[PDB]
Amino acid sequence: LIVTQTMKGLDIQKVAGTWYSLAMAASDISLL
Amino acid sequence: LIVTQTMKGLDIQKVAGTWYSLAMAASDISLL
Amino acid sequence: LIVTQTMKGLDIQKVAGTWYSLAMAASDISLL
Amino acid sequence: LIVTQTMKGLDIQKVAGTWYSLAMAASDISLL
Amino acid sequence: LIVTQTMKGLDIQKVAGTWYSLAMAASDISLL
Amino acid sequence: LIVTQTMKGLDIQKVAGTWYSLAMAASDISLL
Repeated sequence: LIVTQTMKGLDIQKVAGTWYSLAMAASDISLL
Repeated sequence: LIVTQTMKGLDIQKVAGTWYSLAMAASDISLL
Repeated sequence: LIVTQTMKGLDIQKVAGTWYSLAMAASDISLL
Repeated sequence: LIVTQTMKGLDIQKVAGTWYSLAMAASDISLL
Repeated sequence: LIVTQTMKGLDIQKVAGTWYSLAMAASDISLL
Repeated sequence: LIVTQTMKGLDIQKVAGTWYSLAMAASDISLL
C-alpha cells in the first residue's frame, strides 16, 4: 500500500465548524 | 505501508471551530 | 509503516477554537 | 446629498488585478 | 454632502495586484 | 462636506502588490 497525497495552492477561509482533516490516509478508516 | 503527505502554499483564515487535523495518517483510524 | 508529512508556506490566522493538531500520525488513532 | 454606505460580513479572496474601490461616493465621478 | 461609509467584519486574502482603495469618497474623482 | 469612514474587524493577508490605501477621502482625487 502506497499513498501519495500532495496539495498545492490552497485557500481556505470562513470554514467555522468541526473540520476534521484535510488529507487522510490509513489502512482502515470507519466513521460512526 | 508508505504515506507521503505534502502541502505547499496554504492560506487558512477565520476557521473558528474544532479543527482537528490538517493532515492525518495512521494504520487504523475510527471517529465516533 | 513510514510517514512523511511536510508542510511549506502556511498562513493561518483567526483560527480561534480548539485547534488540535496541524499534522498527525500514529499507528492507532481514535476520536470519541 | 446624503450617502450612507454600510457593508457587513464580507469575504474577498484571490482578487488579483486592479481593484479600485469597494465603496465609492462623490458629487461627480468620470472614468476615462 | 454627507458621506458615511462603515465596514465591519471583512476578510481579504491573496489580493495581489494594485489595490487602490477599499472605501473612497470625495467631491470630485476622475480616473485616466 | 463630512466624511466618516469606520472599519472594524479586518483580516488582510498575502496582499503582495502595490496596496495604495485602505480608506481614502479628499475633496478632489485624480489617478493617471
